[PDB]
Amino acid sequence: AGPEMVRGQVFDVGPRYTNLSYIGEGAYGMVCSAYDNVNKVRVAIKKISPFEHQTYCQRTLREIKILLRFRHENIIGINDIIRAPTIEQMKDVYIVQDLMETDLYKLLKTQHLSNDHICYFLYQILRGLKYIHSANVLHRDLKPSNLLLNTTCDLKICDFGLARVATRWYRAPEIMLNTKSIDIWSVGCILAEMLSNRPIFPGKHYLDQLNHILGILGSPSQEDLNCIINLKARNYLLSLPHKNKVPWNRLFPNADSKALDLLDKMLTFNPHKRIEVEQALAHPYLEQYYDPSDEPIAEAPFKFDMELDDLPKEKLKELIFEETARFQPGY
Ligand SMILES: O=c1cc(N2CCc3n[nH]c(-c4ccncc4)c3C2)cc[nH]1
Repeated sequence: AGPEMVRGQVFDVGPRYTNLSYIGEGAYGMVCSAYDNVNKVRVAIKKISPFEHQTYCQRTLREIKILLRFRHENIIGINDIIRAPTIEQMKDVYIVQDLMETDLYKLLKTQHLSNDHICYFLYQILRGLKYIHSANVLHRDLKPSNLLLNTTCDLKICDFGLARVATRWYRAPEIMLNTKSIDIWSVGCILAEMLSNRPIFPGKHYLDQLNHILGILGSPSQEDLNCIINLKARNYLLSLPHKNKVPWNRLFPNADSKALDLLDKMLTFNPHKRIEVEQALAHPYLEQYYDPSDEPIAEAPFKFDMELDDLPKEKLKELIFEETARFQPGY
């Protein structure tokens, strides 16, 4: 027979994983679902080809190391990793993970959410984020397609390729004008998107991203623009005419007033004044779900043993080969 082929990509994951079906592709690689003949369930398999680029090698190693350390209901795990028997033959890495039903991006394209479901999904996002932040880790790329959902509305955060120890539509202003507050801004954008089924700040480019933000928040104050900022971005913001602030209730007239109060606190221009994860979980909007006795935190802060940014890609490939050795049948 041979290895299965999907949308031009070889998925060399047999004999254990068969009956492959395409899910999607993006900067993370290509994801298929497959039948696991050992556990007798369908799983997700992500194929990555990172070895030609130092940056892609860093991302692959960071994701593996973080996801194999983390253990939380609202965070995707890694169940298995497939790669070649020798480092010379290793060109691709297959990360096997729990298969979910859909992601929030696809769900929001076809479904109107009830207030109770928006509240429940926001709670799960924040519960997972509380764990990530408690480990001194930033996700850095929270968006609807990175939030996975199963048939019983369990939510898991995935894609830790850009995660670090503490689409541009979900990027915080401080990222564009230059911490944990960058993830809170992304969560605020996702909340706004759940309230209206449309992105709140759909910029076509960086200047347009700034214009969409100021279009709702209004012109930034002197305090908002006093810190370290890119000179070009500061000059651009100063060259703009005054913009009025749009009240949240005008943008989301049918939303729960408590949801808009929390939205206001997450979508704060100044990161020093933006609400933190624990305070967001304790907000009255989340009162029905908030359960501090059932919101685990990391046992210790996450730490990489080596300076990964400094390592040549050949060294990173050896570390990836070493990290994945434990999954080799038979180790
Ligand atoms: O890193 C990553 C990992 C990703 N996935 C692999 C894990 C997973 N389980 N279920 C799904 C799924 C996604 C969409 N519709 C149905 C199921 C995925 C998607 C995606 C982006 N980035």
